[PDB]
Amino acid sequence: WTATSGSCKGRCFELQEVGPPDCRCDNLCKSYSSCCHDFDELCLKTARGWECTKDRCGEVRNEENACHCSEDCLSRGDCCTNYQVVCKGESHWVDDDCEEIKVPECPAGFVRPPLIIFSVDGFRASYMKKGSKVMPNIEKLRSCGTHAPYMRPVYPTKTFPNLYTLATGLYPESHGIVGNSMYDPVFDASFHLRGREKFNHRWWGGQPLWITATKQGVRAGTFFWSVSIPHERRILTILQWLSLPDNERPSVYAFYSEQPDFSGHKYGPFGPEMTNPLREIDKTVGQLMDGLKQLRLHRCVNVIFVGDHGMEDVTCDRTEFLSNYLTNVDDITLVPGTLGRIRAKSINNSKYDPKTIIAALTCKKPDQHFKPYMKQHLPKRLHYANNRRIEDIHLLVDRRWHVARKPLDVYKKCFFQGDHGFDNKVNSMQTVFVGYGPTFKYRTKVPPFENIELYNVMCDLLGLKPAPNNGTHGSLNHLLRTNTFRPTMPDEVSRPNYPGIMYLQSEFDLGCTCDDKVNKLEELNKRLHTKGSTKERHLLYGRPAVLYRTSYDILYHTDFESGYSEIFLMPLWTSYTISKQAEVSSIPEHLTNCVRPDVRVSPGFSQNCLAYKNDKQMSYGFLFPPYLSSSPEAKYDAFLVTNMVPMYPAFKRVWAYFQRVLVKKYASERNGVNVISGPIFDYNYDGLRDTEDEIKQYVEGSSIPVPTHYYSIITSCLDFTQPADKCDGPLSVSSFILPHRPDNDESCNSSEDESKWVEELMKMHTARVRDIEHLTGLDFYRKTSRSYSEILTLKTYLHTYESE
Ligand SMILES: *[C@@H]1O[C@H](CO)[C@@H](O[C@@H]2O[C@H](CO)[C@@H](O[C@@H]3O[C@H](CO[C@H]4O[C@H](CO)[C@@H](O)[C@H](O[C@H]5O[C@H](CO)[C@@H](O)[C@H](O)[C@@H]5O[C@H]5O[C@H](CO)[C@@H](O)[C@H](O)[C@@H]5O)[C@@H]4O)[C@@H](O)[C@H](O[C@H]4O[C@H](CO)[C@@H](O)[C@H](O)[C@@H]4O[C@H]4O[C@H](CO)[C@@H](O)[C@H](O)[C@@H]4O)[C@@H]3O)[C@H](O)[C@H]2NC(C)=O)[C@H](O)[C@H]1NC(C)=O
Ligand SMILES: O=C(c1cc(OCC2CCOCC2)nc(C2CC2)c1)N1CC[C@@H]2CN(C(=O)N3CCc4c(O)noc4C3)C[C@@H]2CC1
Ligand SMILES: [Ca+2]
Ligand SMILES: [Cl-]
Ligand SMILES: [K+]
Ligand code: NA
Ligand SMILES: [Zn+2]
Repeated sequence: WTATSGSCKGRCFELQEVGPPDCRCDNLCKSYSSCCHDFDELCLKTARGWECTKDRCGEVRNEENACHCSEDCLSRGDCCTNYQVVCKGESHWVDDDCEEIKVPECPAGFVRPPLIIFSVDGFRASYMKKGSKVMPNIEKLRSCGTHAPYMRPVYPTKTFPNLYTLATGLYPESHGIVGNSMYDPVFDASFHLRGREKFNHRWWGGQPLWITATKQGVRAGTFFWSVSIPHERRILTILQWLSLPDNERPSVYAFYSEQPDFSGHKYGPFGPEMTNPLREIDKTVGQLMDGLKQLRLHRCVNVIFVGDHGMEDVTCDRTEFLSNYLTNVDDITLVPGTLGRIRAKSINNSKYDPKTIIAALTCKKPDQHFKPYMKQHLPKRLHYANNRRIEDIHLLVDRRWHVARKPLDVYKKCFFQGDHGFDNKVNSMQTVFVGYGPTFKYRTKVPPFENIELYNVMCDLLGLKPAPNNGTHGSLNHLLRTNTFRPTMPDEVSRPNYPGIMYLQSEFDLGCTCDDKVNKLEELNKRLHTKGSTKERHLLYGRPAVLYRTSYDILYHTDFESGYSEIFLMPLWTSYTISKQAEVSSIPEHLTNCVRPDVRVSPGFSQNCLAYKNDKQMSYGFLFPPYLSSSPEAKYDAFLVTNMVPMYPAFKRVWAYFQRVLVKKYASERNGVNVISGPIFDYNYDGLRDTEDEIKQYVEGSSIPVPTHYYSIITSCLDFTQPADKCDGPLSVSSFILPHRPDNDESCNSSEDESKWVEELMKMHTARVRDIEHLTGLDFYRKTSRSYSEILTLKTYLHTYESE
């Protein structure tokens, strides 16, 4: 209810939203059915089109016109965008050579370059190249400004999660918009595209850019447009606000285009009907730039051209049906499509069982086009678990596919040829980024990056301090000519101890046994290895900093260095370099079940073999792999109890293959590698290092905590003609966070040889170094010759394993 009796005279696209029941004249009024009676007439004028003509030139103003071609239009700020071109012999912005914008070239009384954020729904990354012929305005922004070959969306790659990630710099799990569709069990409410509930404020967490701006005294232009306001009118309105007096003019503006997503759904990402929507978007950008140029603002404003996700080929026939797997189909609720989320239809049904549902959904058909997960077992890179709105059971759907509950759903609810929502590493889900203006670099291509990063940069562009977020601030400094953010390294909280030899062998009663009984040339030599004489070789980038309060030791050895935790009874990290020439050897049998006391570490701070013997499910592995020891004598070090970690037999198959085969392979392909491995404990799946009291599982009868995951960080020279250990320039990294699981149900091929499936598993759980920092509270690459910004970029890098 509004007294829709009031008027919109001199209120058209008012910047503050007014309190019902007085009627509203803002760009959002329709979506709340609250516009004044006269809104359409006053604010949505259409008369005479969107363009001047030779004969409308110098005309007498007629207020009914959509836009003006009279002399005064300029001062008034309401000409058609093509006025100067038609009436004053000016050229279109697209037809001008580009010229470096070294400084903001702004009208007097602008305190900062304005930022215009132009967002295009479903604009797949490859459109920049594949549609380059029909998008000349966008092509000029791209090639003249700063661009990435693509931008990585967040999962799920849907419109609401991604737009709200752009606004906030947060993962969906933190900002709370975890899908286009959602059930919040605490509110007992549902969120849907259709309806009122989505307008309620309790859905939207974090602090979006417009709120950050207001709180800090930067005026923001209402970001949101009622769907039936046509594009031309959005543009003109923005150009209007830009002519406002200094004290009322917004500094930041948003345009949203429903295209090309809307057509891409109907016709597929590359349907022949896709050319026109791309031409129309380019024309809109052309109108913006021509209008900016008319106001002499085209070398003053920073423009960001950004998509929320791409678009994949998806059809009705590529549907998997849960009713083909589950006998109990009507006792579950499915959130369907390009992802699945399952819960109990009724939480009074105590006979519902997630374990049995997971099992009936696992590896059932030879080419199953979805894989079920407990949310906490999803790839950590997705950051999709720590929200009560995310169901315990998740289905990751193959690209090109849909999951539905029953066939009735798919034909009693083909229509569509395109969809999106899949895993965010999927090529067809990648979207765009272009930045153009005084603050962005000129003719510069930057590497791909993730959209969680942009919030920080839009804050930089506006001189705002960002609210706490998931971007890594400074990792996108290389996009910017100035306004860079110069972060310092987090300070180390705990300093390590460096223990010497303090214990006698016979003080250890651990049930551990080792067959190990054997000069001065090589007795001084082992001692210097233990003092750290090869640390320079195996610790290339400094030791990681521990960013929390704890008690740990640095342990030096011939082949590897480790930071051993006295609290968790194992290393936090283990570091070693494997050169291109290194050789794999086997574990001798006088050594197979050997575990040796470490005479630098008390019995009390050590694991014991007995607990592994008692624990019928749990076994153990090693962080530094004995396969890769440098000499028979060094190989004993690999068997120290301080190199030992708890491992399920199922997981050891994974680990042994990685250590025995893949590490050498990466050293061959990359010209040496540096490896840092270690355990992760994330029992509450928040993406953050657990404290000791969060640990849910210990090796039977002991205090040895069981990791949920195992990481490795594999670094080399980007220029691979130099060995990892003598690298003159930038670095190259890949990492993983492997789930530590008692079975291999995740890999449907796992009863075959590891060469068939282990590597694919690792690819799926590829990670950013930054993900591993959050999960461990360590800070890596402390001592390089590289700039800190270049290091933040490296730490945010993700090796996706998709082709070109
Ligand atoms: C991505 O970046 C983000 C942003 O930096 C990171 O998320 C932050 O992580 C912090 C560490 O976990 C977290 O800090 C906690 O905040 C609690 C108070 O928080 C409120 O106020 C803030 C500030 O404005 C607000 O933003 C929060 O908003 C959340 O809550 C509502 C949902 O109800 C949503 O609208 C919103 O979307 C957001 O939800 C998300 O966050 C929460 C956790 O805050 C999740 O549970 C949700 O699922 C969702 O993901 C809040 O309204 C504060 O109480 C916490 O402190 C407890 O724990 C410590 C123990 O050491 C103690 O010091 C405190 O006293 C307190 O303990 C007591 O209560 C305990 C819990 O109730 C209880 O167990 C004890 O017995 C104690 O008595 C804590 O400081 C911060 O809020 C979020 N922020 C956001 C926006 O998400 C994120 O980690 C990054 N991700 C990665 C991978 O890096
Ligand atoms: O005004 C907006 C809009 C803008 C915007 O910007 C944020 C900027 C942040 C700064 O940086 C850049 C962005 N944030 C939001 C919300 C996140 C706050 C909304 N919208 C877009 C969304 C909905 C979907 N839509 C629809 O039909 N689809 C429903 C969902 C969907 C899907 O997933 N595929 O097709 C569809 C079709 C109707 C409505 C259109 C108008
Ligand atoms: Ca945790
Ligand atoms: Cl969804
Ligand atoms: K065992
Ligand atoms: Na399997
Ligand atoms: Zn869509």
